[PDB]
Amino acid sequence: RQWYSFLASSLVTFGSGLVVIIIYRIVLWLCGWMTEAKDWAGELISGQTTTGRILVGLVFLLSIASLIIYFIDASTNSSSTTQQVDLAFNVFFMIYFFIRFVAANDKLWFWVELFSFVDYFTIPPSFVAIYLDRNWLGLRFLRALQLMSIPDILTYLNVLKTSTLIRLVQLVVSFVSLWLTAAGFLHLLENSGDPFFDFGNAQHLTYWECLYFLMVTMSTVGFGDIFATTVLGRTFVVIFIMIFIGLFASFIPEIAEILGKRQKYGGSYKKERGKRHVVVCGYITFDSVSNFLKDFLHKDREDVDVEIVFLHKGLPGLELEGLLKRHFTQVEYFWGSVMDANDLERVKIQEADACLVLANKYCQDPDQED
Amino acid sequence: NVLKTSTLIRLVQLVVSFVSLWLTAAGFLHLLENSGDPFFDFGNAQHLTYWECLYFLMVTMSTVGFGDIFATTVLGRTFVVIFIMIFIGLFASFIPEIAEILGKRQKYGGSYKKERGKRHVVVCGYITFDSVSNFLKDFLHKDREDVDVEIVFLHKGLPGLELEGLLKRHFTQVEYFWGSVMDANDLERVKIQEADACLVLANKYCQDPDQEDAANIMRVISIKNYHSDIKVIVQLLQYHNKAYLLNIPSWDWKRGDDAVCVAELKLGFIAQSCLAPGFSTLMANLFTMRSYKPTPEMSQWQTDYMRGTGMEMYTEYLSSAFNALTFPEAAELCFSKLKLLLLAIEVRESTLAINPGPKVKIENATQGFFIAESAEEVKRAFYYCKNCHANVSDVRQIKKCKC
Ligand SMILES: [Ca+2]
Ligand SMILES: [K+]
Ligand SMILES: [K+]
Ligand SMILES: [K+]
Ligand SMILES: [K+]
Ligand SMILES: [K+]
Ligand SMILES: [Mg+2]
Ligand SMILES: [Mg+2]
Repeated sequence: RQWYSFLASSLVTFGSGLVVIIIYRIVLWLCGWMTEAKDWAGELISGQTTTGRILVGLVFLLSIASLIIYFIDASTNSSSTTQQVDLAFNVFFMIYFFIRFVAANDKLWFWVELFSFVDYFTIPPSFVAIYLDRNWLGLRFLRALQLMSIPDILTYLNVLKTSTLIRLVQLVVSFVSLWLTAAGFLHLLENSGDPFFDFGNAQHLTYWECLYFLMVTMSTVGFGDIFATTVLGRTFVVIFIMIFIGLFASFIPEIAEILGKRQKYGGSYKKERGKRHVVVCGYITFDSVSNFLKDFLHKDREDVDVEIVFLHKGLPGLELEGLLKRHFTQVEYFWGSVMDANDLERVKIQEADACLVLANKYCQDPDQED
Repeated sequence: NVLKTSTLIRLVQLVVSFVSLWLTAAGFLHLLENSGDPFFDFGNAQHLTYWECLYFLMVTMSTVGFGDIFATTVLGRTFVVIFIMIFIGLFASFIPEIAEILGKRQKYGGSYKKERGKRHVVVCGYITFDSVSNFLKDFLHKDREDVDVEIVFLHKGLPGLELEGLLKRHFTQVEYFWGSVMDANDLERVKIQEADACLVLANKYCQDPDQEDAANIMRVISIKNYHSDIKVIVQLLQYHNKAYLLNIPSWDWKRGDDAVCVAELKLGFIAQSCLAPGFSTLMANLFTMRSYKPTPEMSQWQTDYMRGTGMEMYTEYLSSAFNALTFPEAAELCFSKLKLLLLAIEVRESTLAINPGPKVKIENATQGFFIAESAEEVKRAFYYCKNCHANVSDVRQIKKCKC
């Protein structure tokens, strides 16, 4: 029954501000403190002031609290605790919306920025909810998109130090925020039912069934234990298929690539209480190591407990990794180079018995090798 | 003539080919399933809508295959088999090529919107996370006096993620644009008609320094062809290439056009250590912004050295209290009272005099050159009171209330 009142509250608040901006632009086309305010608000939202650094943290955390209130409203079922706290958070988001409005260079491109729509589709409906005594579930899920600010927060802080960690956190949080958002959108359409059929054609899916069904479809598994049946939910599933198969099929391999590109022979040589060790470096390969070890560890030598510690800037090939495992009790291998003082400390070379520097006897040029 | 470029041609071909084949195949399945099969006297049939067929073809060509809808006539099933063999290839090749074309778009296009009374500096040439971070931490350093200068990077490339993070940390005072100083349209975008200066950074670690110098000389030629009177500061790797830009028709050191020749400077700092051992270190530390900051792990010789590294070169107007002192008296005053080391003065055309003898007086409004920990420390020499208002010499108390 009442849904159009909540929807109208977002459309009139969007449209009226857009009209005011167009009128103001045409008036000043035909016919200082504000720059200090712009740059102050800019330093706030950029996290350059301490008050900014906070405000940004509070906007993030309260957006998560608002999202969790939406999950509770979606897993359940104006005098209620949930409508009260989510209204309080909406008032806080409205203050932050004005701070971005001040900070922005162009008011028109600001009034069409993505988070301005998240605000239009949430603050006005949250006022209407208490006014009409009706906790409408509505577009509130869109707050999940505020998760997508995490790479900016972790960049306004110096914590996200490397290009691969930046790319990793961007991929994961982009995926999760879009998946949570699209699940809320399908949940709205299927539980609404279609307007062309007077909302009679509808399904009572939970949010969690929609979240599962979107994972099952974007992976292209498509069990069909759950499926959309409204014409809006089916046209949404068609649009979702054209977009999110591309996302899943590109994101999951790039996550697997970043998680695969990790040093497996990092860490440090733990010097045993009374044993000697020899560091070995330079040309380290299955051919050099096998010929070295079969002479060094040969049974015709007297029995002496010397550990061999290979140090090399590379991953072992599978043949060498097998050979290292056959000598596990007396041979150890570390990623690194004798050119770094940190790697020399790892191999514990202060208290090695000797260091052996092996040469590539079959290099293209012996002076570069020497 | 509207579809102007090869990628827009390919884009519109892919989209409309896909949509027309998908709409056509949906009509074909709708005919077969609602017809029913002729072998069974049309008794085996389904009353699908066209829209259910259009949906079912999308659900099958994407390989999702819910099976909420499926074909049941032998003709509709053999059509679905033929459709699967053809359209899986189309979907799996078209959707990535659409995503590629939509991805290959300039993200740092657009134009510098010149704020009403702020200055800006254009920066170009070798722009990378390594060059930009080292540049910005000296340019925006807190030991300099507070001035609102915007930095506008112009470069023919997309920022790496490290540089894009650095640009976002300086969002209030640093902006970046895709483009080259070789294009008059890009020079207009960066608004270089009303920039304060243009800085042309060099790749000091290029495979060949003459190709790098030739590129940077062409950039100055381009910048000054667009507007002669912009101050250009350029980094050069070789001294003999400096002759080429001295011969540009519109290059003028009297406007402050300036070629920072890395080889000229490097070897002259080294020559100075041949005359006064270690002076290369004294003088090189003096020309980058650093602030002292002890640590408990630091040995006492390192604390002395590091306290010295915290000082750099500054310029200020000497206060009226210095007028008609000899230079030695002004230097004694600055040191013994103000804790400031006065090296030199710009004598009124004008000429720079370093440690001049008793024969020169300080004029009115003389620029002096100082060594100090920060610009805000040197401002004591400008605020320095009449002797009546600065007898106490607890130097933090020197301030603009001199009268
Ligand atoms: Ca300093
Ligand atoms: K599949
Ligand atoms: K499937
Ligand atoms: K399936
Ligand atoms: K199925
Ligand atoms: K099924
Ligand atoms: Mg061991
Ligand atoms: Mg600006």
